[PDB]
Amino acid sequence: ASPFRLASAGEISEVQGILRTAGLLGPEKRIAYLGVLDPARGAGSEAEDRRFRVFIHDVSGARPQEVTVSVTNGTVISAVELDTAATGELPVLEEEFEVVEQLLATDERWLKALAARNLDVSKVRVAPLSAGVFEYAEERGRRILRGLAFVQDFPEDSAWAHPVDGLVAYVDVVSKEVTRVIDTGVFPVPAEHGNYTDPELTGPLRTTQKPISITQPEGPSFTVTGGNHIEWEKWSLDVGFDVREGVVLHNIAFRDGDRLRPIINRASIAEMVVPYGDPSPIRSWQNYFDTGEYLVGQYANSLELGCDCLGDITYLSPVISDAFGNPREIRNGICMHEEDWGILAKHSDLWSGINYTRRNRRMVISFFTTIGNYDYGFYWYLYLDGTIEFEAKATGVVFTSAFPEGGSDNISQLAPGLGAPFHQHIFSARLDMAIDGFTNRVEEEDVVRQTMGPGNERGNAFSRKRTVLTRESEAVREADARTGRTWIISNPESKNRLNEPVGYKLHAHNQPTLLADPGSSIARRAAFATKDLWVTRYADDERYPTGDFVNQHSGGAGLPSYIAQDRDIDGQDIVVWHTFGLTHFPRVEDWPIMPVDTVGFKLRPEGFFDRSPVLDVPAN
Amino acid sequence: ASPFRLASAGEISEVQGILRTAGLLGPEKRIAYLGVLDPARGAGSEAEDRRFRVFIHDVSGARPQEVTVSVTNGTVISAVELDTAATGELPVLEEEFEVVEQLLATDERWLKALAARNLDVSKVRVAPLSAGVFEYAEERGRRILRGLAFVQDFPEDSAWAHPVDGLVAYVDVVSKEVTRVIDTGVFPVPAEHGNYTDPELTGPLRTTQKPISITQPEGPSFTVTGGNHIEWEKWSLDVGFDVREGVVLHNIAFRDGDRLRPIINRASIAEMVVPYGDPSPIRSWQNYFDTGEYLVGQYANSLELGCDCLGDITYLSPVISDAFGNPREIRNGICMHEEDWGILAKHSDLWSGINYTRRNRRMVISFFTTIGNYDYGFYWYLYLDGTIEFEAKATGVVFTSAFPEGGSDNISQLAPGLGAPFHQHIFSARLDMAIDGFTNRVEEEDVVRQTMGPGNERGNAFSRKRTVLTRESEAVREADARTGRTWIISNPESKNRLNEPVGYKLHAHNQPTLLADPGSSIARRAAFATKDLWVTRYADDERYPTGDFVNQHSGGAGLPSYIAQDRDIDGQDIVVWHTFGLTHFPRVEDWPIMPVDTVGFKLRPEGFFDRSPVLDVPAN
Ligand SMILES: [Cu+2]
Ligand SMILES: [Cu+2]
Ligand code: NA
Ligand code: NA
Ligand code: NA
Ligand code: NA
Repeated sequence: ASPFRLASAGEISEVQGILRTAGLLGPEKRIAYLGVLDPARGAGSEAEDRRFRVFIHDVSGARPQEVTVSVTNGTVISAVELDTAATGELPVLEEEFEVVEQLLATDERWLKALAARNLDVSKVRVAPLSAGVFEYAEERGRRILRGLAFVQDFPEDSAWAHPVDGLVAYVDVVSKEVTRVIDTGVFPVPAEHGNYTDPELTGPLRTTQKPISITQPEGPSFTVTGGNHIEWEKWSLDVGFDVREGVVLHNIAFRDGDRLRPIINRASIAEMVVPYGDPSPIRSWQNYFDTGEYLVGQYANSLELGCDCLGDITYLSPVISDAFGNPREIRNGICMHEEDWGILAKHSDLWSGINYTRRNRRMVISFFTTIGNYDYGFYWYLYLDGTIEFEAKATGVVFTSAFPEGGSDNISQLAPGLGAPFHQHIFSARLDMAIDGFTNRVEEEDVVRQTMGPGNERGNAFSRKRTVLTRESEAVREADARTGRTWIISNPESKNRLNEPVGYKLHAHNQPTLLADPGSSIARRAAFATKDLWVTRYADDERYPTGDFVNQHSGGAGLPSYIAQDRDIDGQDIVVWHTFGLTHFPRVEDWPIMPVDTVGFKLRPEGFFDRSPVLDVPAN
Repeated sequence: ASPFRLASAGEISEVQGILRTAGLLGPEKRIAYLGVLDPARGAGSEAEDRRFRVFIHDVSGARPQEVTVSVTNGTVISAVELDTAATGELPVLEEEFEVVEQLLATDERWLKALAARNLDVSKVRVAPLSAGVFEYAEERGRRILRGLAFVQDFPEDSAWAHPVDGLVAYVDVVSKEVTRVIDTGVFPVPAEHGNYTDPELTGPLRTTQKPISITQPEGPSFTVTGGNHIEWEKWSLDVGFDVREGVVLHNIAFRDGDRLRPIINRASIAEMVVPYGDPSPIRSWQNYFDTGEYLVGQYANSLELGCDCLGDITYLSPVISDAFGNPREIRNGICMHEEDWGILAKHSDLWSGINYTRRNRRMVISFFTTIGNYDYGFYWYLYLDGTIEFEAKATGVVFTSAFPEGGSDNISQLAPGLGAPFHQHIFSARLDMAIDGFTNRVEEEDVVRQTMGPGNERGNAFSRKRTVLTRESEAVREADARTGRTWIISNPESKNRLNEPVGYKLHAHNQPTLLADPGSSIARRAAFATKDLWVTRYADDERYPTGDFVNQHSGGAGLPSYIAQDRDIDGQDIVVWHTFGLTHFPRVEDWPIMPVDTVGFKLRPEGFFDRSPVLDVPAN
């Protein structure tokens, strides 16, 4: 009955039938995106209307369409034709990936390049990558993928160990034309294999690891109702899944005595960009928008019990649409479990004689996605003490190149002749805030140093200052780790028992933001990534920091255009957008498969409660 | 047989007997510090000599002594009389704590102050705190403690809820004289209790938490030999314990194929300072050097199975000396166990068809200490992939004051009339490095942004730069989070298979350093805390960043004086000193007992291995 329930296979089948009967899903059409729309603000009328947003591609060259459908009423609400040279191309289709390798295999220029290098075309894998927007005028309004080549010596070989540098091709995947083949010179193909299951590389496996058994004899402490509604240790939330964003958290709230207190209305990772820092023309165009261009949810892994998720695991299996509108289940795509998290609070008091220890735990909601060579885990954590944390886990195989003789300022050497270009992995968290309700404001908090003098005669004092962000034009903020800068989201109309506004504090990791020149194509298309924090006024259509159609969009969409409205954000319905990321200079230890590295952020209560919220935790 | 073995009760009894027979341990003497000395450099002659360093206090006013004893040979090696006005006072003795409250109870000025506030002297607890060095000329060369008062309504009451503000006393604990009683005015004593086990405050305890059972059916994967030698998943180390520093890690090494490769010779937390930022004269002198003044090891907790340490736990019970030289066991003072740590590496490859997942684990070595109101956990972690991490966990009860009517720039309000002064918790990690041996160097690594132009026509390139620190005068470094600054410790004489020097990278949390005015007493006495990173040339006598005798030392001892030697550190035996800490603006949620907050650092391999060191981890 909940409007936030996961899409069902029956809903997706009805969307398919509605589109087909309306004449919108002929044999030349493909669904590039399908997802449920959230309830609009003011859904307190119970008049549920389950609506789906659909992007429809046409493989014959006709204009694509954006369509909204009401499953409840069985009708098409709107259908608009898209001019993609203006507003951007649709996301990349899984079926277009294989088109690239097949088309290049019959192109005389590609074959000539492979022949010069003595490579068998049957052994050459092509990584099909998004194109971006650069100097090529013929690409405007066409769907282009660019291809980089890797050699697979045998069917189980890791092709990533054998990059074919000096060679790139561009392909129009609708007209099935190879537009350009660029060959800048022959590099030796690195010869060492990278097969991390080969006993010749691993050596004998360790026999020293003894089992760690994690069980819950009475079952888990959380409950799941309505398919996706979670209650756990005073937390309440709904777990959504969207094919673009992946796991989305709705209606995060905390039961404080008799009141269910809202904290976050919607939390998601709304974009993620992987820009490469190698100036070689073979790779200087290379930027992945994993969320906006590829859709991270559709590549979610099925997670294996005991390997991917350890303990007493509860799975969700979300349903998405395939390119023809058939429902497809991602079996065991979302893991949920609780974890012991060490000591929560401890004190041994000499005067009272009381010794007190309590243990902490966290609730984990996670999924994993695989896009080509990289694998990313997305982890949301809820803690007993009111802390909310997100963590991204990056692993997989690093993207490779030749290592030039004489070295490089922009590429690490991993093995003889084998390089790995420098790059970043940058995320945007979209936090539709609802601290005790929707009237919220953001303050920037800096530590303040004080000079020795009158009123500070011993020179020990220090303080802090808070600056309210009042309008969108002043709400684009940078980190300052040296001044301990944090941001507080508070509700000026809701006070704790000390008559102070209730709030939550955002703690960033203060990692570098986008490093590219501000005049670059990627800085224009990923402007969100150039600043640590943005605050906007909520609006239904302002969903992604990069806009709706990221693929081959010329730039400026999303956050820079939203904030030009300069709206009031002082005690209003607001959205916080936090940029955070990893700057990756690959190390030898990252090869041939990379150990996990992590980045994230957290929010902690700041006078939200009237005292510690975990006094009622039992001794265990 | 190992020279790094823990001190035994028999060794400490022999030290006592050697001191007593030499005439150094009469009835007026107290042992303020006793610890084993590490082997000097070049102990490859097997000629073991177990030596102990002892600080001896005299309760009659005679000069204290520093004494070195050889248990092996049963002799006093040296005994030097100390001039404490010059080189500092000895650490505070546990038995001096109770002297303060008892002496004030019979002082007419103290009694007059308590009478004006209608407080029963029998209910007034006095926190005995270290004195520092300020404007009081009569304190030079005397052992002073300062006392702040709290009301205990009944024997099990938390006195911290009832600070008596406006009142402080100074006490000479040797002559048993109250030197000064300062009363700046009557503040109301906050009346709400802070008893976190009182059902009236906790409410009914939760019944919702189901058990999490963590067991190891075949026992743990590590072995313990010689009392304190650990082998675990290719790691090898010795776990030491010192009454001043607490847990010390020796001889950290990694078994890479057939070679035992050293990484860190000695790792410890060599100082920790808690400076308060309230300019009130009642508290503006307040700075704890928990390690150097109080000795954190002697207040280590006995850790309870299932509450403090969960899982298959192996305990060490270190032995220390009491003030008379009797051995005292800290039962179950050190926990050791391994923990599952999520996904180690994962990739699902489309081209090869191979799906691969491996799990991570870490080895945990931890202890907890309690000094007055604060409790601190010290955690060392070793990971499968070669990462070494330290984490400090801060909990306990915050130090309180009155909350002034009309507010404060330097104090948080926690409850009606109850304040908590701003403060920091700053740690110094001393890392005696031995990356593949003792010829090491430190490089500072910054991200380098590049401008769009020739050779970077698309403006996407970025790079990094490394600066070698060649002499001590240039090796005092500051964090720069915005440029991704890290430090690499490498061995220029040991190369990986790519002919690059092997190294480890230090990743800091980039939290603010000491905030006090640089002209303050605390900035002079805790100069280490004003900078993020120091590198010195190893020397036997350069043990602590604050010097040997921190209590009431006028300033400048330790790191600022060491680095004035300006020694060569480019490919030499070096020591890295890393400052890191928490800046604490107390929140309502910290009251009446504080949930854990954490800070730390980590070191990750950087071309130390020839490829990932965890390829031989089995599928589990
Ligand atoms: Cu990477
Ligand atoms: Cu604190
Ligand atoms: Na355009
Ligand atoms: Na909002
Ligand atoms: Na002095
Ligand atoms: Na060293």
